Formats: sequence, C-alpha cells, structure tokens
Amino acid sequence: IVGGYTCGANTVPYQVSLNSGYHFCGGSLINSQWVVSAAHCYKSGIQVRLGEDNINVVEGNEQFISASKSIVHPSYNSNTLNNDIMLIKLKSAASLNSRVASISLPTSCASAGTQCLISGWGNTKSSGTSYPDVLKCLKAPILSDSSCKSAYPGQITSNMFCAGYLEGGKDSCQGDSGGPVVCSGKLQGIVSWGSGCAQKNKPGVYTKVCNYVSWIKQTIASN
Ligand SMILES: N=C(N)c1ccc(CNC(=O)[C@@H]2CCCN2C(=O)COC2CCCCC2)cc1
Ligand SMILES: [Ca+2]
Repeated sequence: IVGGYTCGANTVPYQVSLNSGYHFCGGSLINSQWVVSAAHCYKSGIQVRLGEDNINVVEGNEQFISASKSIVHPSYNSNTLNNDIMLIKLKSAASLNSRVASISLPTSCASAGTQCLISGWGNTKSSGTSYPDVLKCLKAPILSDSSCKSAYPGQITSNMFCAGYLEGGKDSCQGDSGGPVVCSGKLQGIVSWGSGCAQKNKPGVYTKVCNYVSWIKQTIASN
C-alpha cells in the first residue's frame, strides 16, 4: 500500500496473510472455515494467518491454520487475470473474536464514486521497494469504468473495476495481492493488478466480487 497509513492492530480483523514460509498474499476471511483471495495467489503449502498486525512479530492474537484445500475460479485466465479469485478452506475452524472476524459478501455491486478500504502488507513505495511489517490501509473511491478502460484499453473485463486516484501517489501494490477492498461494509473487491504502483493514470485493478457471490456460496456449500 502506497500513500496509505497504519491501520492499527487488528482494526481490519477480516484481513489475513497467506504464508508459505513468508507472507506472500492477502486474503479475506468470509466465515470460520473459508478465505477469499486472488487466483494469482494460488500455491500449495499455504498457511492462513489470522489476527495479524506485525507479520514478523508474534503479538499474541494470531491464529495460524493450514489450508486443507484451494479452489481457483473455474474460468480464471492467468494471461489476462480475468476471474482473479480463489477460495481457500482452513484445516480447522478459526476461533472468531474481536481481532478475528469475517467480512460480509455483497448482496449487490457497488457504484463508481463509492469510498472503499483497501489494506495489506505490500510495498509502500511508488518507485523502489519497502515492505511494512504492520498492516497498511488506504481509503480509495471506485473509479468510472470508462476511466478504467482508458487506462488499460482492451484489458478490463466486466469482472474488474478500478479504484484509486488518477493523479497517482495512492494505491495498492505488490504483496497486497489477494487482499480486501471493502465498500459499504461488504467485500466488493480483491487486490488484483495494475501497471506499477501509484503511477499517474494507472489506477489499481480489482476483482469484482459481486459477480462471484453465487459461485462462492455454492462452492463453500459443497466443499
Ligand atoms: N494497484 C496496483 N497498482 C497493483 C499492481 C499490481 C499488483 C500485484 N499483481 C500482479 O503483479 C499481477 C499478478 C500476477 C501478474 N500481475 C500483473 O500485474 C502483471 O500482468 C498482468 C497480466 C494480465 C493483464 C494485466 C497485467 C497489485 C496492485
Ligand atoms: Ca504477528
């Protein structure tokens, strides 16, 4: 997260870190046994880490639970990042509490101009690299589909939306992948892609969660 601020310990209790010996992606707890993340975050040997603030310091509120299974969207296309969404099941049910909470799935989509919260432990530099150890937060509006497509002609699908600032300076970035975009108290996006980070006229591109709610619900009910 570039141009953001320190969230504050566990103020984003639905935020998870995916760990394979190191943090490599964000995700979102949607109930005691299930996490939503980006398809591009897929890999074997994944451990879900809940209730984190500093990912390099054990602070006493964490729950580490291995993944029993991953389900990448059936139509995920890695070449274009269309349908960049995946579900991860926990080996054991998380013990939900103040610091470890689920985020509600949308009942509807969200409109351009809506303010959202994006968070993660990804790079905080626009040029160059610096990873924070605590969680960073960014307030960012959903952008019109037409400024999204003009930034990335022929690259935006109906399963994507842009959010951010066209002037630059404020954006998500590498390491924020798979993390939540929360608008009007629901999970409306997943950190997916972008050209660089926080660059002018290159806003962040997010998976459009409201399109996948039936798939998520059907998939978690049968797995
Ligand atoms: N908001 C941002 N500026 C932002 C930019 C990048 C990321 C991290 N995501 C990535 O690095 C993703 C995952 C793997 C391929 N990739 C890419 O961004 C690179 O290429 C994609 C290919 C499909 C068409 C768009 C370009 C996260 C955030
Ligand atoms: Ca920790």
